[PDB]
Amino acid sequence: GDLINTVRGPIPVSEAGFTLTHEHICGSSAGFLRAWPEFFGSRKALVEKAVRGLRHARAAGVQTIVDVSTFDIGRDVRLLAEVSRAADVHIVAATGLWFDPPLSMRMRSVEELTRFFLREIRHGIEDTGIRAGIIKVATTGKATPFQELVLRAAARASLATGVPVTTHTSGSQRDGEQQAAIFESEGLSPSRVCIGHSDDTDDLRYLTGLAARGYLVGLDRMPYSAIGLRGNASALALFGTRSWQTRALLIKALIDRGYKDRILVSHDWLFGFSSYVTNIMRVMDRINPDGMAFVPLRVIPFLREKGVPPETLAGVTVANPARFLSPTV
Amino acid sequence: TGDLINTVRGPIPVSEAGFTLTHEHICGSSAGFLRAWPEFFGSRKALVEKAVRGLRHARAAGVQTIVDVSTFDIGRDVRLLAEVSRAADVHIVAATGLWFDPPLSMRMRSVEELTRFFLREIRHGIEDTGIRAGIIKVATTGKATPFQELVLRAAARASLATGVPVTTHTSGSQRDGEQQAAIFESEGLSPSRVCIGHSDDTDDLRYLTGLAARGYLVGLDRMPYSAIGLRGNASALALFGTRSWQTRALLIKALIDRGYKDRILVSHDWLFGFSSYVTNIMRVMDRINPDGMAFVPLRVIPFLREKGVPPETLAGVTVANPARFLSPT
Ligand SMILES: [Zn+2]
Ligand SMILES: [Zn+2]
Ligand SMILES: [Zn+2]
Ligand SMILES: [Zn+2]
Repeated sequence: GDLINTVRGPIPVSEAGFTLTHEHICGSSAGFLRAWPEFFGSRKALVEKAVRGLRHARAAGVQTIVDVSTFDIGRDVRLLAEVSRAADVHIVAATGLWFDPPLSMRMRSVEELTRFFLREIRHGIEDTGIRAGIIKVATTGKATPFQELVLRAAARASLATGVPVTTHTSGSQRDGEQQAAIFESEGLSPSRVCIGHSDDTDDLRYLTGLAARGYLVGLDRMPYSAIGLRGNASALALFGTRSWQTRALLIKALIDRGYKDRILVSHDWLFGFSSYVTNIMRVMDRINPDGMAFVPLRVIPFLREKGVPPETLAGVTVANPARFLSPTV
Repeated sequence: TGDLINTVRGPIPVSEAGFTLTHEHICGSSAGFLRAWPEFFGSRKALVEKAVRGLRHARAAGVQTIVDVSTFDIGRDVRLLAEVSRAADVHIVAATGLWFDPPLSMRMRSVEELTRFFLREIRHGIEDTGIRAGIIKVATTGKATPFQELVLRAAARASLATGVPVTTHTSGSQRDGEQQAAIFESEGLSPSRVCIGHSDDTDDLRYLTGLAARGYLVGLDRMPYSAIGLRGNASALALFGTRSWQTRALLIKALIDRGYKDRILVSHDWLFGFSSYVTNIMRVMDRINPDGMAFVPLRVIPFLREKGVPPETLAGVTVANPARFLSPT
């Protein structure tokens, strides 16, 4: 069977199992973790929290997370490897570019961005030999000309290697149509693309449209429920309405319409967050102490109460991630 | 009574500094970019080999020390600096602070948080290396942004606590030194601890003598950037400006012939690797200035001595002025 690159080497597809497709170990910035580890307290304390948070998720049944932290999110793959061993949970690193690219990237052409994505997928990240197994992009509304270059190079890298592509959208936007049109003009099939953060909006026909076209619907922000008055305006902006049941009911909504094979459910959670207000992580731990165990401990039983069969959720959590992470040339 | 400054190899006394270039770069990149994609420079080894050959060419021309004012967001690899320092046998001073390409993990911080980060790389060390920075680089492009004010204030407070000096980036034509000097003084920073850089990008001798009279060091640090009618490319004419190196060097004669030889610092603002601009800009630069950072001791100094400046006045500017500038209070 096919193999999938992890931060501990390649693993057979059958061993991925229960997989979260959009997660972060640390949401920071390029080189920030090395230069200022005291921002989190200490690098030792961040490894402790991440390892402890993953063993809690592993106890609930999670076996693999897809860390979609890219170069400009501060992806330190050695940190991803250290917590993958002490917790015994497969982690799949990513390549691509978020929406905080340093100008050493913003000045690059699409051909140059293609060679850098290919390097991290085929050669390895930095100097570790660890390769990524997924590509991450991002757009802010009407995508910038450079963001359009990024979307082009990611699809060209995906066509050469078969590695999938997952996107960042302000799900409360219609970046999906804009991202899909650029992907379709590059000849990439929608079965290798995930329009992430689709659970922010309540537009059902926008989700059904993506799935009917073959795209993977990433409902990957489940624990971000309505904040109420339990946080500042910064929290309410990034965490706010609606409730997590409203997000989880979008899984039930697509399943009832025959698109059970087009769903990927995750948390978009992290254990370190530097690209936002300070101590936002303590707010997120008040709202969700389960962390990456939220979906197995809370989302799965909530759907099961509403009459969703467990074989259907066993395909959304295991079958589709295995199908989507397998390099398809 | 016992003064010494931190280099990338460790503390050395001020007496052993000598001929010092006060604003140079080994590599102009972005944070974490060198180790993530070193093939952009052909190879990391080739970047070292070219850098070591360049500094030996400068020490053969009399250069004994340079200051690498590359910050975290300029791609400063303190280990790369330590390697080329021992290999070329040239003292190099590292730098903390922030340039005008900070990531989200930096733009989202407050004045105290940035003050602690600056104090970290000055007292504790940079990254996990134990190498301490001996200067602070701040940057405003025209009028200062609200974030750049917080940086300029965090540099003044960190300077007062450690006695370490501060150098700036200015769009010399817009006279950023006026607003920069006002905030440095509102934080209680003695003007003799600050150097307004890129002051030779303007002919405003009323603006230059004003800063020298107030007690600031004047950074005439872009000497080799002589604009040639090279036809292009448009990116080349935008980086080299419009004026000749004789015009830049004559600004040294004007400030000496004004009474402020104690207030001048001369440098190249040169580098051996450029990723934060267009591709192959480094080849165009080495084509124009083949002497690299030996341009000033080989061309500028003989030009000024031909214009009548005594060698004793020149020795104080290139040796005594930087030594006085780096010795902490
Ligand atoms: Zn996202
Ligand atoms: Zn995310
Ligand atoms: Zn500059
Ligand atoms: Zn510079």
